[PDB]
Amino acid sequence: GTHRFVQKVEEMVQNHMTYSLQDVGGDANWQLVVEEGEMKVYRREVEENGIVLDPLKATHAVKGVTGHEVCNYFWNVDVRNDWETTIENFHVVETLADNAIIIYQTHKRVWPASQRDVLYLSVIRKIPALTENDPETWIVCNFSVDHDSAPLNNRCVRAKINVAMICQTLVSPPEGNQEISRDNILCKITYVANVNPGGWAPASVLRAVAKREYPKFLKRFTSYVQEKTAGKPILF
Ligand SMILES: CCCCCCCCCCCCCCC(=O)N[C@@H](CO)C[C@@H](O)c1ccccc1
Repeated sequence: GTHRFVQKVEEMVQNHMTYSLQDVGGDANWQLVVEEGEMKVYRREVEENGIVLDPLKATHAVKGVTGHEVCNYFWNVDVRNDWETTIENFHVVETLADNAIIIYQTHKRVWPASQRDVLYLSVIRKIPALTENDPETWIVCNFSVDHDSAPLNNRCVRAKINVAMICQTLVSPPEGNQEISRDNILCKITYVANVNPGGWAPASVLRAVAKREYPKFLKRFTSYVQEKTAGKPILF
């Protein structure tokens, strides 16, 4: 694209493709904090200046949906209020391109602390596969940016985020005369969130809230995509 954030977008996407896809199950810096079905949520305990920064990584596998579909739903602001439960208000600050926008939103007070807001560029991209034997990758990157129309608030502490939802479709076509159905596709998801709360709060509580809220979102959101796509032609 030609918008002013193209280089930053490419950098963020590249960093996610190399660092975020790395296997974390046998990485002792990480702890498996939540497991349920195909869902696993891991976190790395990190603080700077007493502020909790814990990188979060979740993996999931969702039957019957494609990575394109999952990423479309996650990115599309027109369905945001259908699945998101942690937001108070949001609006689009600017539209940069057909696949890239800047969003301002305030969050419900889930932490024992002041309300947080956030101002982020949200971009959906396809990373082509090197071979037809591999899956294409779809990724939505949400990362903080500044904008003149959304300066610091008087009432809210400005959090900073670097989040990616990265998805690949696996297909297992049926053995004979049948056409591929949704019974034959599975979406592998890696979701990474690095959130800087923008000020101090008790780590024990922030960690409990993350352990509760991320798996709640992932189940609700993935269920939503399953419901909304059920019975429709497959969007690879
Ligand atoms: C950033 C403000 C922090 C206040 C909220 C505390 C963390 C609560 C856990 C929320 C988990 C659900 C995340 C769904 C999620 O990814 N939400 C999208 C769409 O609203 C924006 C996003 O990429 C984001 C991620 C993490 C935190 C905030 C926003």
